[PDB]
Amino acid sequence: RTTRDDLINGNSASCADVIFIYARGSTETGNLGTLGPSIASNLESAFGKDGVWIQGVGGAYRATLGDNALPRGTSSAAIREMLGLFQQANTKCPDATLIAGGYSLGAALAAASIEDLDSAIRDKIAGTVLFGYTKNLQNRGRIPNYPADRTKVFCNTGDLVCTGSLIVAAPHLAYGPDARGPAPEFLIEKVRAVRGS
Repeated sequence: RTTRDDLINGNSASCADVIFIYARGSTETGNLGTLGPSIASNLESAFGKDGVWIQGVGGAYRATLGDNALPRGTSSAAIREMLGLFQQANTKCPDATLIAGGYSLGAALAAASIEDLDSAIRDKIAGTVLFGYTKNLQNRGRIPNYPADRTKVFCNTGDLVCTGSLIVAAPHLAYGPDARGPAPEFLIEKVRAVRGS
């Protein structure tokens, strides 16, 4: 449900094939928030409970509304926190394909992490999905240093955070359908395109 720590809790001797690291939006609970469980259930259907570890970014990521105003749209302490989960993934389970996602502040956190990540771990992320990406206009729909074909951005018409603002309007809260169909679909498809472990 809203907290999943499958990578922290997982046994290295029994590595899943796919690890999803997800960062939640502002003020959301647990470490998955309102969209993370939906995507998680569908990935579990595609690969089985033991084929996929779902890991949310917790620890120092507080998902404080105010940090959207910071230079990268998130605190440096949250970037260090997600960066460390990508590095735990790569060390615990080197053969696993990674996938990532984020909503609102977590889409800006997912883009800032991936931009700073070591290239050999970044290249292991077969697909990333961003919902209501606060840096969409600034970054022209891309995550820096990361292929356009592996990125999918869900930005609703009228979601002001997609169009250079930080005003939260109603379309910003309307990504439940996407998290239920299109986004797991894109992720399962990018993972099957390269394969698993």
